[PDB]
Amino acid sequence: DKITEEINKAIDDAIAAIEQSETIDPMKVPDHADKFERHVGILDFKGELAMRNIEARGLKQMKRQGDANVKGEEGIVKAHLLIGVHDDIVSMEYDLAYKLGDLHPTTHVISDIQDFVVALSLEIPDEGNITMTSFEVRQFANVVNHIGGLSILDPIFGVLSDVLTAIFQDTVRKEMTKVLAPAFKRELEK
Amino acid sequence: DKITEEINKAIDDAIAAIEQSETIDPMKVPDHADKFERHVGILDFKGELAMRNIEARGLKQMKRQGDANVKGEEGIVKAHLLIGVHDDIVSMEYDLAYKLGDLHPTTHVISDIQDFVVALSLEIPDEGNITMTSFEVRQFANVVNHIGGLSILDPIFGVLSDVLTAIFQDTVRKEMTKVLAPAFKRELEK
Repeated sequence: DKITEEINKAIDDAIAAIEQSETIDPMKVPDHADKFERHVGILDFKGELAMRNIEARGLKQMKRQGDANVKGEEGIVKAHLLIGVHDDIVSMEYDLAYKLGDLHPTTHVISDIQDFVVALSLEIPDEGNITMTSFEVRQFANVVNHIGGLSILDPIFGVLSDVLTAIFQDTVRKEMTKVLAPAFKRELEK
Repeated sequence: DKITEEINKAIDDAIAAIEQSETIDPMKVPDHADKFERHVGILDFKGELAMRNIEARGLKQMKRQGDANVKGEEGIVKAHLLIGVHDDIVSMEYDLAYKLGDLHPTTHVISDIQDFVVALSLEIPDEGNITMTSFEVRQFANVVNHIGGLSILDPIFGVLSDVLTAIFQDTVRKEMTKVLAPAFKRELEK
């Protein structure tokens, strides 16, 4: 209970420190190119896309999703925690170029990452270096792709949207993990 | 986008209708007993437990996590939705009897289900009747078990907590889906 309290405090303080530094909102994400192919009822959509100027906004709203899950295990405390965003979606903004045959338009897009959650684990020996032991951005359960000037009924939208989501689940999630993990680790492990 | 706003609104209306239902909050969960075995190390824990008077609270705070994820595919509008709880946890209370050796205490516990979320899918033909084509209570990302009278440092805590968490992931999730899924289906399908 006192231990739960102080772990909660370590986490909140680390969150505050990270939010304070800026660095994290907006967060830059490296460009990413990908190739797509889908057959959709007598129609074929095969081509290529490029995302540039990708920025994640909203992590300034990060907050603990509740008490730490804590168990004393043989003279070492083990804690597991959720940090999500609170007062927003996490918003991804970027320029999109794609190619389909002779068409190669560009537009801008906002992608909504719903229920962004970081799961992290800690360890505390009776003395006494708090060690962060795992850090992961959970799988995005729902991503909404607002592709500038593209109607959602346009058969190509569904193709582009599904590809962008897969890219977010794979490429972008792992990049966000690579940025967030050392930041929390330096704050916690002090 | 109007189609999205329409789908959002149907979801918002169904949530409101379901939130007033009763049997939703508090929701009863059938009694459950489990014979468990956990290996921690050197020590080894075989035993049994029984949960009774299980009640889930907080579902009256259900709310969409953002826009419906919407796209047209082959003349069908397809929508994917995330519904969580806003300004609350989902909290489970219950009586707990457990047995380890002829240790056989009884107590009461509060379990915190963090980031409780339901994901659902809809299809909307212009033909055409709206069907809910999927519904899932997502894996709980973190559960905090507050077991009356029992210290987080007590070696028996970690064991019961882990067993209770597995029961939540399996039995409790299934039981909540049993209540929620046909309630949403009924609302959304007329």
